[PDB]
Amino acid sequence: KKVIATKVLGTVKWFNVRNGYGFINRNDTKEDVFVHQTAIKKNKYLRSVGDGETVEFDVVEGEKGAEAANVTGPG
RNA sequence: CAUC
Repeated sequence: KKVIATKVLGTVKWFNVRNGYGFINRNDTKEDVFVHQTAIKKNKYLRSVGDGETVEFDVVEGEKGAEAANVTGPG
């Protein structure tokens, strides 16, 4: 829950709506960050992102490492 | 709810 970085831009690698998670590659470090559907803010699939989309997000310390939070479009 |  501790915030590591804010207003990070990245590219969605993939997001699977069946399993409800995916990964975003950070543009600043080129590292993948885990993203769960509950971390995406509301837009059927009210909380989802599309493969290849640019998004903005915070990076927080989750249970099993770094994960995205507050995922929006850029701006 | 960690590379589908």
